[PDB]
Amino acid sequence: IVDTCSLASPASVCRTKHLHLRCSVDFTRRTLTGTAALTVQSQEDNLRSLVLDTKDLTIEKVVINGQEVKYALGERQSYKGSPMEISLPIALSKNQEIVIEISFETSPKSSALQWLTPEQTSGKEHPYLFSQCQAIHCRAILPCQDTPSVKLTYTAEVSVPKELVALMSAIRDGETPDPEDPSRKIYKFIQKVPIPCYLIALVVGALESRQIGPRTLVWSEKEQVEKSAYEFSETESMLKIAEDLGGPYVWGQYDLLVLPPSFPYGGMENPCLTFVTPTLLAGDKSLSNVIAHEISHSWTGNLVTNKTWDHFWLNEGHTVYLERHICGRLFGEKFRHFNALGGWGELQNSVKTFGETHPFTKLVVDLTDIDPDVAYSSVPYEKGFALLFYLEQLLGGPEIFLGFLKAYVEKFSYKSITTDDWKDFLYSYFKDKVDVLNQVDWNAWLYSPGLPPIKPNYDMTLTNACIALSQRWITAKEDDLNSFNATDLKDLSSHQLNEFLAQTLQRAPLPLGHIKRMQEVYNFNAINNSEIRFRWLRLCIQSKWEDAIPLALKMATEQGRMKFTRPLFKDLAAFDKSHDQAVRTYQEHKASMHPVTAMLVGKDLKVD
Ligand SMILES: CN(CCCOc1ccc(Cc2ccccc2)cc1)CCC(=O)O
Ligand SMILES: [Cl-]
Ligand SMILES: [Cl-]
Ligand SMILES: [Yb+3]
Ligand SMILES: [Yb+3]
Ligand SMILES: [Yb+3]
Ligand SMILES: [Yb+3]
Ligand SMILES: [Yb+3]
Ligand SMILES: [Yb+3]
Ligand SMILES: [Yb+3]
Ligand SMILES: [Zn+2]
Repeated sequence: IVDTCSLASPASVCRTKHLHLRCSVDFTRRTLTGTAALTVQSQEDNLRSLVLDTKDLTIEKVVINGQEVKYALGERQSYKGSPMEISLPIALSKNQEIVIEISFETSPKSSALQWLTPEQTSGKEHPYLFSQCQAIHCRAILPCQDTPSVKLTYTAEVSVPKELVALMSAIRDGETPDPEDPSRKIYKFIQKVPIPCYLIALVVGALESRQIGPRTLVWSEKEQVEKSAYEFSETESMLKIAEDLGGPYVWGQYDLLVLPPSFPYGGMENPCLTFVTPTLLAGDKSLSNVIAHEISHSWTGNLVTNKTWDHFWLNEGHTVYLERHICGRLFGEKFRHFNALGGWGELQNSVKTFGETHPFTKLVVDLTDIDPDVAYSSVPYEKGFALLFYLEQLLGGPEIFLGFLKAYVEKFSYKSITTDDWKDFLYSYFKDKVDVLNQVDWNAWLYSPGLPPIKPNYDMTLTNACIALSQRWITAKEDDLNSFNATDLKDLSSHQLNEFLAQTLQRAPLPLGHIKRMQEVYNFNAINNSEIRFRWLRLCIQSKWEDAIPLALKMATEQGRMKFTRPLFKDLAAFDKSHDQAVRTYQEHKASMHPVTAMLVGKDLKVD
């Protein structure tokens, strides 16, 4: 069982039990400097060396037992970084624990971090920093066994300019002026539940909070606090349903942080402090399924964890499954099926983009020599969800399958597991239905590329109007355009508008006159909901509407969520009228983008 994304000693050799991080955030140099004190437990007799992951770190010294020890940094291995071998001064027996204190500093180019200037923030006065460690970027902040097969507690003390606030994936443990530098404050944190290191997170900036529930504050810059408090007001109700489905919430608080617009993802389930994109701020709570998803990771992902990234679908398929149950409890079972069916549509799109034989469309992936960020897609989410929804249907329905989910989280809490571990437990739980389980084509579901071998059954009540309208547009000829009118949308929710657009985008391009008519009668240009806007602008660009070029360039650059930015840049590059400007725009913005987004957009555009 091999973590092919890590160069560190594996969990079978030694295990980090605790990190004590003491660091200072230097905005003048764009570096984090400090010490990482790792409490390491040997798993072997006579252990005399170990290896940690690092990426673009400068190591000053390694101290054990109060003295400097020998270490060596190996050659860089591309996106994995450089292995750090530490020679232990005294051979360790099995189960012996020592503390290794590594003095280090990050590089400004750290792929875990984005350093924003004051002009890149809402308030325009102060800079801002945020991290994003998942999958294998923690090594670009501190030396570590950067593998989700190891779980550790942590404590931290972070020095920052005194006008700023630090927060971490941990419980706040006080603040004081920095005695070393009165222009600074030290913020302290403690995470007493063991976590994989991809869940370590840090933000520093001009942050304000507002309480929105009995265990929830929302944090943002001042300009976003009121909108965010309204947008995410369902959080407590979602936590209550999640706790009913998953068992106890063990993390103390569930806070939310609304990042600046360059955050590359919709959300990140950092324990105690979920991070979200401000593209969720639609004004009507309609994108709150992302919060339901990050809440659900407090069980599936953060308590039961994938042992290696090849098994990422265990984290995501189960979290999407729980997410859609939270949705269904709030808004009904027909809505759960609507979202499920939509997810199948997204899986169709992903499979068609990679190609039906591509290895990144397998459920269990093999990441040997693959940069995880190049493989990331909706496949583990939606092929994983589809497998669980198919099992739900085969095994007697949602109440029965929810019994398995709660038992699964209980069984594997605080552990890191593989697909075979999950499957073994599925068979144990459902021992009286083994014949039905043995009917599943496990090799195809888990290991074959392309769409799954069987499509679940979906209620189509809320989808039918979306399909009907889409088909009217696709099949319309010029003489039918006059028949469309704003009234066509009167009984469609924002969810259904989005699904109309997704169905139509699957057949794009449409004739340019059709798209012009759509704007004339439906005024989709006026919709600010990021999901609808994204799909509408893709439809416009793929249908060769030059007027949409500046709108798509603006959306691709004024926020940085990769879900939106990557396909908008790719569509702009494929449209001959926008190609040159798309490339100039990327090269203009390159240096001030998130490092991972910058990398991926470059690859997508074929621009170095
Ligand atoms: C922000 N976060 C994603 C960060 C990127 O994480 C990964 C995690 C795993 C991979 C490797 C992988 C990619 C595709 C299929 C299996 C495995 C690549 C990137 C998602 C948060 C969430 O799901 O709630
Ligand atoms: Cl490196
Ligand atoms: Cl036309
Ligand atoms: Yb020294
Ligand atoms: Yb305390
Ligand atoms: Yb200090
Ligand atoms: Yb077994
Ligand atoms: Yb078994
Ligand atoms: Yb006609
Ligand atoms: Yb520009
Ligand atoms: Zn997730």
